[PDB]
Amino acid sequence: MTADLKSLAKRIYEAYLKNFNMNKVKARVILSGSNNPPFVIHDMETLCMAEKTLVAKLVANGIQNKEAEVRIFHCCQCTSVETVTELTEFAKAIPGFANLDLNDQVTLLKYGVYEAIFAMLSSVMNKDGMLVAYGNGFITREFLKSLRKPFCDIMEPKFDFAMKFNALELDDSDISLFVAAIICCGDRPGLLNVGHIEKMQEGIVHVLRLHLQSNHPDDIFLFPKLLQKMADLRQLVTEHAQLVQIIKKTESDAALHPLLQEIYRDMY
Ligand SMILES: CC[C@@H](Oc1cccc(CN(CCCOc2ccc(OC)cc2)c2nc3ccccc3o2)c1)C(=O)O
Repeated sequence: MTADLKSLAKRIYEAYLKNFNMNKVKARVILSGSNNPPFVIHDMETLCMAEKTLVAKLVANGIQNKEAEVRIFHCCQCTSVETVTELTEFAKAIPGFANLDLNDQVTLLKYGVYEAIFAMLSSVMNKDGMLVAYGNGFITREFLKSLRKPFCDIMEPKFDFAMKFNALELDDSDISLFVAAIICCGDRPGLLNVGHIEKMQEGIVHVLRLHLQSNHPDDIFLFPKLLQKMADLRQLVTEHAQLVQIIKKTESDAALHPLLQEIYRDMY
C-alpha cells in the first residue's frame, strides 16, 4: 500500500514521448546520418536556401524581408512557442500539477518553460551545430557565432551548457523526469500554495532519484549533478532573458511573440 515509483517514472516517460515532437532518440537518428535528410546551414547562402524551402513565407517578401539575424531570431521564437504548448500538456502528467490553482500552474510554467527548453535543446546539439525546423535543418555552431552582435551571443552559452549536459549520457527516460522536476520548483516567485507545490516537488524528485539510481548504477553522483544542472539552467535563463530584453529594446525589427512577452514579463 505504497506509491509505485517505477510505474510513475514510466508514466512520465510515456507522457514525454507523446507530447514532445523532438526527443533524444529521434535527434540521434538524424545526427548520425535516409528520407528528409537535414539541410546543412553553414553560411548565408545555405541559410537563405534553407529558408526558401523550410520557412518560405518568412522570405516571400521583396526587399522587405528582415535582416538574416532577425529572421533567425524569429525562427527561434517560433520553436519556443510550440515547445511551451508541449510543456503545458506534458505538465498534466505530473502528479498533483493539475490539482493546483490555475494561477500556480501558470507561475510554475512561466519560470520553468525556458529551463526545460534549454535542457531538451541539448538533445539536438553536438559540438558542431544543432538540429532546427523539426529535424530538417542542421545549423552550425560557427555560423551562429558569425552573426552580428548581439545575435551571435544567443546560442553559444546554450551549446556550452549542452556539451557538459550531454556528457552525463542521460536518455529520454531520465530527461522526462528531469523536465518534470524543473517544472515543480517550490521557490518560484509569486506562488500561492507553496506547501502543496513543495510536496509535489518532493514526490517527483523522489521518482527522479530512484530512477537515476536504477538507470545509472555507474554514476553514484548523477542525482546531485542534475540538481546542480537545474541551478545552472536557472542562471542560464536569467542571462538569456537579459539578452532578449537588450535585443527587444535596441533592435527595432526584432519583435517578440506575445506569448513569450508574457512569459518574460516580470520574470527576473
Ligand atoms: C531568440 C529568442 C529565443 O531564444 C532561444 C534560444 C535557444 C533555443 C530556442 C528554441 N530553440 C531553437 C529553435 C531554432 O529554430 C530555428 C528554426 C529555423 C532556422 O533557420 C532555417 C533557425 C533556427 C529550440 N530548439 C529546440 C529543439 C529541441 C527542444 C527544445 C528546443 O528549443 C530559443 C527565445 O527566447 O524564445
